[PDB]
Amino acid sequence: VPRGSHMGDIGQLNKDLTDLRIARLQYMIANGDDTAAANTLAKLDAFSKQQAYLATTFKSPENVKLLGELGDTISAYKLSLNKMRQGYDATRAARVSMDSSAIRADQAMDALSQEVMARPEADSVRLAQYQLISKARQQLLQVRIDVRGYIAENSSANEQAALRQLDAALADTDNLKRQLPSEDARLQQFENAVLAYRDAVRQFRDAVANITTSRAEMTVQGADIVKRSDALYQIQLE
Amino acid sequence: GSHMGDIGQLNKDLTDLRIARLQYMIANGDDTAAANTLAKLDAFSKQQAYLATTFKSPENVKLLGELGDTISAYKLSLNKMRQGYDATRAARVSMDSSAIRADQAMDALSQEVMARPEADSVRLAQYQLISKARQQLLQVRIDVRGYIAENSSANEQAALRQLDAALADTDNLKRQLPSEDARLQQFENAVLAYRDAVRQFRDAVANITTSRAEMTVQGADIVKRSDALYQIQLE
Repeated sequence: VPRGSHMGDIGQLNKDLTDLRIARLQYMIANGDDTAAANTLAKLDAFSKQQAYLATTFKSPENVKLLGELGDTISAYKLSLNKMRQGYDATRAARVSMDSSAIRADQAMDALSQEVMARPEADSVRLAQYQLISKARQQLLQVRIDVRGYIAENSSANEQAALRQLDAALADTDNLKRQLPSEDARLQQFENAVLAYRDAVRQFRDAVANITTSRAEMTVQGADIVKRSDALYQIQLE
Repeated sequence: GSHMGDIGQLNKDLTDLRIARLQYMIANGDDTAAANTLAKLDAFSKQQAYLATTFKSPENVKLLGELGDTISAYKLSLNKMRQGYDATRAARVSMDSSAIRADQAMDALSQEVMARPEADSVRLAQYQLISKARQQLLQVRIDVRGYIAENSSANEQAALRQLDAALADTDNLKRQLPSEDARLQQFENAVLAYRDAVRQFRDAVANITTSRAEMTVQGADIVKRSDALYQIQLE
């Protein structure tokens, strides 16, 4: 109620907003980690609290309505940010799942190779057998490398290359079952693991999509909160 | 109240610069994001210079001078970040080509062994060894890319360790298969070059982080000065 004071209240509102926008970008730079999640939620609530406070203090119909509009956009922001958090949780879960499925696949080919080599036979055929297994192993390590490339850089080109290469590995595994009919049980275990891996890569891809979507929404909500704040500020200054 | 208006533009411009520089890192140092950030910096700097010809008060022109000085430091720290992103980029292109060099060398070597009508038990023992080293390096590539995606000390150190273990096992396999020093030396040389590149990447990541810490601090400094310019005009 001091002269000039509401103008300062809005000054604080604007700083809190800037602090939120910066924190949210920092959160993405931190690859959505929990600590930066916590900081971002904090800045959001600080801004939310200021909006609520001023919603009590500002008297004029035009200002209270603007603060109300700000409140609605803050509500939407919270939801969008929640969606981004869920997306980061999902990318993390997909990565854990990709790692675990990768290990299963490797352990199965470990037993495929052993069982296959340790049965007595001609060394001409056993050298040919090992070329097949070796080819399969190296192929799947290349696939992980493509996927890791995609994890580091989220482009549609990295995505599609990893998916295509994964599909080629699954085609080749079905083909190895034909050339190693004794291990058809061991090979399907390998295949099941690689299929589970593909499922996880797909879940990772879908969650990246959700993170980018929520990002675009907060960007829009930001511009709208900025606009309304500017209007509040102009009423006071003038 | 027009001077108040000028400052508002300055402040709005600062915020736009900070958002821009953060977007640039999220974009992984993209040349396109880099152009946007340089553009936001130019706009802020132009506004500082415009006001330095406009504000007449010694108090204010001095503050604008100080603002300018911090803008000069920001431009240099921003330049250092750009050089760092360029460096991580070159290091990645280098790791890729070195990796392909190493694998091709081993693939030709294995074609060399399979081409020979040596006893198949000898051919096999050789092929298992070669294959195992090829795969060892693929797993290092997987650790390194893990590190490229998440730059943590944990990932860095694990990548370096596993890479030094591949190099140790490579020197050992050179003595185990003296029949090829030549081919194995090609491999080892490419793997050593790969290591050089991973180290270069690590060092550039560090420089990016350092430049970031610097602009973070310059930003806060620009805010104090810009806040003080604003309060003088509140009057």
